[PDB]
Amino acid sequence: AIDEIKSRGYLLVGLSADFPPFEFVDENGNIVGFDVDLAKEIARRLGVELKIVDMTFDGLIPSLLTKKIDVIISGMTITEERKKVVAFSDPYFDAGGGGSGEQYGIAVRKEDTDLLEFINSVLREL
Ligand SMILES: NC(=[NH2+])NCCC[C@H](N)C(=O)O
Repeated sequence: AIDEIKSRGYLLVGLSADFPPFEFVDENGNIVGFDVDLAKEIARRLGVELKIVDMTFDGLIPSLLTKKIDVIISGMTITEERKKVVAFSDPYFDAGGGGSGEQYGIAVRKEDTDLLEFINSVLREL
């Protein structure tokens, strides 16, 4: 990291802009959606600018591991398989209601505990 992000002055958020209404490319060519608005809010509250890094969906977790992005906010279902490799925020979208079915989370490298705690605070505030 959080201190490193604040020092850099920007948050790099990975997603795959092919999943409306969460992320998509609009009639103007800009990446927009629910997850973009959320990325912006987290950046705003960290005091930093946002850079969205668009990539193919399968590329996200490898990008997060190699530190090309700080977080994934890309309609990503919290799963036990993915918890082997990354940490998730608390869910921010409940596809099925009453916490059933797919719950979307923000993926963070397991080492970045500070950043995950902060993201969880933002989510509760929202
Ligand atoms: N931006 C995207 N293409 N997201 C696809 C998400 C599909 C499903 N929720 C998953 O986590 O695999």
